[PDB]
Amino acid sequence: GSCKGRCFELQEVGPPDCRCDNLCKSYSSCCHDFDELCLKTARGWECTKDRCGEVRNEENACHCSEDCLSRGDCCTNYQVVCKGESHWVDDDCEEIKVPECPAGFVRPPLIIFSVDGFRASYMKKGSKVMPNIEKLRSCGTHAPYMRPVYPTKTFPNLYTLATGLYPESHGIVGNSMYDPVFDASFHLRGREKFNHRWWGGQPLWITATKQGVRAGTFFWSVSIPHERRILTILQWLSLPDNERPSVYAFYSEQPDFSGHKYGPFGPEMTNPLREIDKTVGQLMDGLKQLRLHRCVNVIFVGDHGMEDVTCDRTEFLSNYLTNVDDITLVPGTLGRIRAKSINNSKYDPKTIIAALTCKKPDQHFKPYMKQHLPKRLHYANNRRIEDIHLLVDRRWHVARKPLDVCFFQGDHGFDNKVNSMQTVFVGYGPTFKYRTKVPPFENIELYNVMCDLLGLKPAPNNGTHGSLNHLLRTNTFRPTMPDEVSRPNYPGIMYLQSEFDLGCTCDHTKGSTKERHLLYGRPAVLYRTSYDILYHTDFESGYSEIFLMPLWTSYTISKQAEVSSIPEHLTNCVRPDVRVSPGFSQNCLAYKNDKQMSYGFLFPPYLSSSPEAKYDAFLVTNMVPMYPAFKRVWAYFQRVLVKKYASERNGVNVISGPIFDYNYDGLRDTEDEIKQYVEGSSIPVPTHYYSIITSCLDFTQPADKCDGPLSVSSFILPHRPDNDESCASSEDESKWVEELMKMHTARVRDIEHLTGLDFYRKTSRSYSEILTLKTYLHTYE
Ligand SMILES: *[C@@H]1O[C@H](CO)[C@@H](O[C@@H]2O[C@H](CO)[C@@H](O[C@@H]3O[C@H](CO[C@H]4O[C@H](CO[C@H]5O[C@H](CO)[C@@H](O)[C@H](O)[C@@H]5O[C@H]5O[C@H](CO)[C@@H](O)[C@H](O)[C@@H]5O)[C@@H](O)[C@H](O[C@H]5O[C@H](CO)[C@@H](O)[C@H](O)[C@@H]5O[C@H]5O[C@H](CO)[C@@H](O)[C@H](O)[C@@H]5O)[C@@H]4O)[C@@H](O)[C@H](O[C@H]4O[C@H](CO)[C@@H](O)[C@H](O)[C@@H]4O)[C@@H]3O)[C@H](O)[C@H]2NC(C)=O)[C@H](O)[C@H]1NC(C)=O
Ligand SMILES: C[C@H](CCC(=O)NCCS(=O)(=O)O)[C@H]1CC[C@H]2[C@@H]3[C@@H](O)C[C@@H]4C[C@H](O)CC[C@]4(C)[C@H]3CC[C@]12C
Ligand SMILES: [Ca+2]
Ligand code: NA
Ligand code: NA
Ligand SMILES: [Zn+2]
Ligand SMILES: [Zn+2]
Repeated sequence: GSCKGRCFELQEVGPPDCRCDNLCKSYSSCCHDFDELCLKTARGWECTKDRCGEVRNEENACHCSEDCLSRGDCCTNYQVVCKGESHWVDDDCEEIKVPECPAGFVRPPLIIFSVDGFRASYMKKGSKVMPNIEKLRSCGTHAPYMRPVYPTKTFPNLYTLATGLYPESHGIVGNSMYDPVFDASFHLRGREKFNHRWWGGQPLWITATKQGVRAGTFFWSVSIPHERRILTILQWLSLPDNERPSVYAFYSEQPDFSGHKYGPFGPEMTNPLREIDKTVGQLMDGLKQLRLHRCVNVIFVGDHGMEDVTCDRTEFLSNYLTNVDDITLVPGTLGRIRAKSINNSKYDPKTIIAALTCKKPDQHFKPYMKQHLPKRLHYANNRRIEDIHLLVDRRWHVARKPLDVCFFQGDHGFDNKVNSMQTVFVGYGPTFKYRTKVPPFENIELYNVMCDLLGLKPAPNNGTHGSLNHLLRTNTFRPTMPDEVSRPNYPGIMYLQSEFDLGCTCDHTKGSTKERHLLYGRPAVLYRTSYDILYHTDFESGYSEIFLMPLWTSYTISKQAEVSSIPEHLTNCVRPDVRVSPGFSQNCLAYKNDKQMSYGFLFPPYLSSSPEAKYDAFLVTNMVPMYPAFKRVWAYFQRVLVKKYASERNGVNVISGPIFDYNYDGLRDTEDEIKQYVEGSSIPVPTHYYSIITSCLDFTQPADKCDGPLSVSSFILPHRPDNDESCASSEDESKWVEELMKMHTARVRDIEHLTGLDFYRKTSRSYSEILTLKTYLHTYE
């Protein structure tokens, strides 16, 4: 048939009839007259003086006739040129206290305006280059920058924005991927991306449709120019109440292309930024023309930043591996390695990793088995993520061999904490705040916000719902603190010293402990288990009788506190805990028989308040299994760094503990999932150790008497039997441990997922502020 009267229709027609929608050029299914009827270009996209009040001519791309406003198809500048109206950008900021929408609108619409490769620092260029974007920014709600997901590439980030999920969960783990179950590859170029099997989770357009909220088609065939896309959105916004969508999207491919060619700081970046701003200007003028400029919520959001990268900064795997033709490399600003052929039984990942580990002094990438990547990246739990991963230094590439390789000066893809990868967020409209700055946040949080903006219930996702309530004038969501599942026991003196046969040798009480050492209340255990609260002068812990060690150990170290040494006669001291059964305690004979495994302590003897109290630090209930290699890291943290942090931050409260994540899903392991124990024992081996280090944001107040907001940094250290990750680890600990720790920085939330614990349950702060605190990441950038 014809597309007459159905150009860019909001219902995709089945395989009997031809199509007239946004994507009919991509699946080459358009009616023969789609180009003629739906892609008119005559006289361009702007009204001029001589066209004002013209008789309508159906050949024109947009109209300047008296009927155009009623028909909803004026050029965006019609009112400005023909009716003496002002451009939206020339109007003062005026607070939008309530949505001002035409009658019949049931909710404020949401428009998502996405930009590809828009570096946070581009907003520096100001009104001189981007006057419309700068008005949105300063008038609405904005962050200094927004953290994308890893890898910092287009598709993983665009689908993360839409779903609230990590790539490991939504399935778009790269612009390129191989799936070994499908035995097929996915690429930006090609038809494979159109198959539904790749795309998991529930994107916003689906959440909307399932709950009765109609969505505009988010995507366009590339041959449809930007001006037509804006006019079509404006057209859809003029439909009747029963047909009009409530959510829309526009995606710009700029300024990515120019960034790749000229680099992020080229003079050539100005015009692409002007072009995007012009497009924003057309949307805002068009909205104003329709009287929807104080009705619609607009999000201006980037997918990632852009870095200086040239082909002369390329590492080649052929300089490291002898049999480089036996492997397949996903290359560039990250590396992923698998066997070239599945028939090759000789392929060995251990050999590959070893060959790629600390071989050149300036070496500009580092290899990892995926389960050993920093947990903050959340990049492992998907069969499309190859076992071998290369984290590449900012400014560099990795390639397989030299003949694989100047056509570019910019790239992206690196670690999402790198500054050049940070991107933009602006929220403008009745539901966002007025002239408000908010702290940097992660793009995984936006799905929840977009659902709140539309009155939708979010599908289960990786955001923390409530953590961005402070972006909004009005909230449909009020978060609730979860219910504790397991109540603690508080055991007294229940057992004799001589009743222990553990092979170990050595040469209000509640109220005082709790108020000094648990500043923010007891963590809640959100799963079914059996644990005991143990009180001591210097620290408090929740001891698990199932894992035979603390789930958490909590203590406070003032700026005045003194570092002592473990005296030589107590080096091998481990003491039984009379409150805890011998059958629910560790034993020292397990450690003697296990030739690879030693032990450490969660509360450090080095920071004990007296020689008397120090004895509690050696209790069997404060003991945890530690590889000798890891003890170098842990000893340096406890002996040197905790004190240094207390000094710099005016006291710190520390909560430390074990993490078990053998299946690398970022979630607390059950007993069944633990694959390693201290030899011949029931004592499970942690994959990581965490600490959460809290103090007062106002550091002139000490940590234990803080009136206002809190300040937190945390980490999740991998519990490794070597220090191969750290190329400088033969040197003194002062030259490498802290760099290791900063690489493994983490959010409190990451620790909560991995432990099934809920922190900060008793503070003077609102729960919404606390959720914000829990999503914070200290990046060291
Ligand atoms: C980040 O946030 C994520 C989302 O909350 C967390 O990921 C979730 O993790 C849980 C716990 O492991 C996991 O639960 C398992 O689910 C198994 C069933 O798997 C299939 O179905 C689910 C459910 O689909 C529906 O709901 C999801 C939200 O979860 C929604 O996005 C879907 O569109 C769909 O919606 C429809 O239903 C809901 C109601 O149920 C309606 O509300 C809605 O309107 C819709 O009608 C899917 O999510 C699964 O998807 C995975 O697999 C497909 C196919 O391969 C992939 O394409 C997809 O990307 C996704 O892959 C990821 O997860 C799997 C694990 O499922 C990984 O292996 C993979 O590598 C990816 O990471 C499937 O289609 C279920 O069998 C299993 O049950 C068993 O274990 C539990 C105990 O845990 C026991 O209770 C049971 O008795 C069983 O023995 C378990 O329940 C979710 O599947 C998973 N969801 C997603 C989207 O990943 C993630 O943990 C979190 N991360 C962190 C660090 O916090
Ligand atoms: C981003 C992607 C296309 C962008 C692009 O670079 N195109 C290349 C040039 S051209 O061919 O488009 O002209 C969009 C277009 C259609 C979308 C797909 C839809 O059709 C059908 C599916 C809808 C589901 O809710 C999600 C997955 C699903 C498969 C969509 C995934 C995202 C899809 C594939
Ligand atoms: Ca796990
Ligand atoms: Na040992
Ligand atoms: Na090393
Ligand atoms: Zn991009
Ligand atoms: Zn790009």
